[PDB]
Parts: sequence; structure tokens; C-alpha cells
Amino acid sequence: GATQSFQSVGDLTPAEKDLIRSTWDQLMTHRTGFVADVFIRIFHNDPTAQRKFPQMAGLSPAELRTSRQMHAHAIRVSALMTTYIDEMDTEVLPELLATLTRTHDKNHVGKKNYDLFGKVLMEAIKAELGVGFTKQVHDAWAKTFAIVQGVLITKHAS
Amino acid sequence: GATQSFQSVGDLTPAEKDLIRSTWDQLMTHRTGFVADVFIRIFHNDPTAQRKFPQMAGLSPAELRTSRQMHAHAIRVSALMTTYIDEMDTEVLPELLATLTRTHDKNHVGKKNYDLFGKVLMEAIKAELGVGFTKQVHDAWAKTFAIVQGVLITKHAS
Ligand code: HEM
Ligand code: HEM
Ligand SMILES: [C-]#N
Ligand SMILES: [C-]#N
Repeated sequence: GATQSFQSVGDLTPAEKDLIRSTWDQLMTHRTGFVADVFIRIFHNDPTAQRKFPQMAGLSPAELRTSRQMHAHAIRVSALMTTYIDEMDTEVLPELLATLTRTHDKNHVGKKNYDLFGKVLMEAIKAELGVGFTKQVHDAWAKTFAIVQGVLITKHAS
Repeated sequence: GATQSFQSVGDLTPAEKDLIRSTWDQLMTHRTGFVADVFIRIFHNDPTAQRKFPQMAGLSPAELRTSRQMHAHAIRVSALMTTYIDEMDTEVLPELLATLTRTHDKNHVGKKNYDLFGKVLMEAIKAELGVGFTKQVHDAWAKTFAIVQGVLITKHAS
């Protein structure tokens, strides 16, 4: 329990920061790719997943890769993520994220469900095996998912 | 009452279409501009407005132009609108719009509230008085707000 200075308290650093801008560009050639991929994977270990997304709605877990009611979330979330990227240390990062915390905080998205996304995201970054991408991204992206994920709070405000 | 072919049944035409792509570009220099402007206006004639948006939440109708919890909706909705623009005759326009129809259809957004947005949008286009912009945009944009607005249905499905 805390009541803090609420900002994404230190967004890595300029030296670490810069990478997630030029890396995002590379991995977001594939708006339907990297994210729909990042998602079919989360759905394979977790059960709890495929039922809490209204439009994927319990119809067929495993069969995926792409088709109709899923190519929609592939982009929907991805241009809006290029909004979080664009607002990296730009004031409206609090108010932006909070309307999104209003979404997830409803259903029952918490600390369990979050460490599905954030380590399957780590695996997506392996398939772009252009040899050993530096350990500063293996700190940095881990440091981002640690401070940007709904600024940690969702149900954390008593 | 109908059960139709549901698509945005004829998105104007290539001849009319083209304009809303090169016009969108001009008017979406100002992501916080044109939309926050398009919105402060809706709020001046309608009462019903300023209370149904969770983040503008009843605190001060008239004072606006910009500040914190409103510069957030200014962009949020605008990159996602460049998604509808980008998907003009691209299959995922049904599934894209429908998750958005799921949002508005909840509260009580209907045919009344819609002809606030769509004629205040007409007025925004006047302030870009670069002399008399052709009557084909004064058909076309009127023809778009007539077929893209949550593909008309929201509460229209019995
Ligand atoms: C960096 C990670 C994530 C971000 C920033 C993100 C982003 C988004 C976005 C943009 C939306 C739409 C919000 C709106 O309605 O305005 C969304 C929807 C959703 N998210 Fe998160 N998401 C993330 C992680 C997760 C995780 C780990 C869960 C875990 C349960 C999750 C579950 C959902 C659900 C249930 C929806 C509803 C889909 C709908 O009907 O539109 N997301 N997310
Ligand atoms: C071309 C016109 C419009 C479009 C495409 C549009 C788009 C959007 C978008 C992108 C959202 C966020 C949906 C989400 O949660 O994922 C939104 C929210 C909302 N819209 Fe619409 N809008 C339009 C017209 C209107 C009108 C005329 C009303 C009338 C009442 C309205 C009221 C709302 C409300 C109540 C919100 C909730 C804001 C929030 O808490 O995020 N909008 N709209
Ligand atoms: C969010 N998915
Ligand atoms: C929608 N505003």
C-alpha cells in the first residue's frame, strides 16, 4: 500500500529509451503479425484467457493464427500502442493509460494475467534472431512492462 | 426493421472516396485541434453531453479548449479514426466498428446524439475557409457520417 508520486517513475533513461523507439519500428512492421502472434501464444498456457475477450468469445482457442474477428484486435490495440510509444515522457501518459486501466480493472485482469503477456512478449523478440540483441533491451523492455502495465495499479487502489 | 447485406453499403465511390483521404490528412495535422474543437462545440447546444463521457465527468462544461483529462481523448479517438480511414474498403471495417458499437450502444447513444457530432463536424470544415471547397465534399462527408456512424445499428437490432 502506497500513495506515491504517480508517474511512470522513470521511463528507463534516454540511453535505454531510444531502443524501444527504433525496435518498435522494426517489430511494428507486422501490426497483425507480432501482436496476433504475441496473443495466440498467451492463449496456449493460460486457460482463463480466450473467454475474457468479448470478440474472440470462447469460439476456438487453439486453431488461430488469423481470420476475421481477431484481425480486428491485431490492429485496434497496435496503433493505440504507437500512441503510448509516442507519449513516452509526454505528460498525457497518466491520463491516457488511466482510461485503459478503467477497461481492464473492470473484468478481473491483475498481476497473474499480466505475466503471461510480458514474458510471451519476451519470446516474440527471440524469433527476431538477428543474433544476440543486447542485454540493455533485455533490461529495458523488461523495465518498461514493469512500469507501463496500467501504471501497476488496476485493483491496487484500496 | 431490416436484416440486410451488412457492409457500409457503398462507401461513396473512388471519385468521392479519394477526397476524405487527402482531406483527412489536412485536418489531421491538428489531432488535438480539429477533434477537441469538434467536441467543445457539441457540448454547447446539447446539455446531455458533458456528463456521459467518464473522464470529462461533469467538471466544467464551458471553460474548455484544452488542458489535462481532455487532451487524452483528443488523441485517443484520432489515431483510431485513422484506423477507420485506413480500412475504407478493407474487410475488417465490420469487425472494427462493431467493437466500437459495443461501447456506445451501452450507455444510450442513439440517433439524437449522433446529429450533434455530424453537423458540428460540418462547421469545423468551414473554418478551413480556403474558399468554397466543392459540393462533392459537401455530399461525401455527409454521405460518410450517414454510413459509417456505427454502421447505423447501435440499438437498431431488435
Ligand atoms: C501492454 C499490455 C496491454 C495493453 C496496453 C493493452 C491494451 C488494450 C487495449 C488498447 C484495449 C482496449 C481498451 C478500450 O476499450 O478502450 C484492451 C482490451 C482488453 N484487454 Fe488489454 N492490453 C494489455 C494487456 C492485457 C492483458 C495482460 C490482459 C489480461 C486479461 C488484457 C485483457 C484485455 C481485455 C479483457 C480487453 C477487452 C477487449 C475488447 O472487447 O475490446 N490485456 N487492451
Ligand atoms: C464518428 C463518430 C464517432 C466515433 C467513430 C467515435 C469513436 C469513439 C472511440 C474511439 C471511443 C472509444 C471506444 C473504446 O472504449 O474502445 C469512443 C468513446 C465514447 N464515445 Fe464515441 N465516437 C463517435 C461519436 C460519438 C457520439 C456522437 C457520441 C454520443 C453520445 C459519443 C460518445 C462516446 C462516449 C460516451 C464514449 C466513452 C469515452 C471513454 O470513457 O473512453 N461518441 N468514441
Ligand atoms: C489487451 N489485450
Ligand atoms: C466518441 N466520442
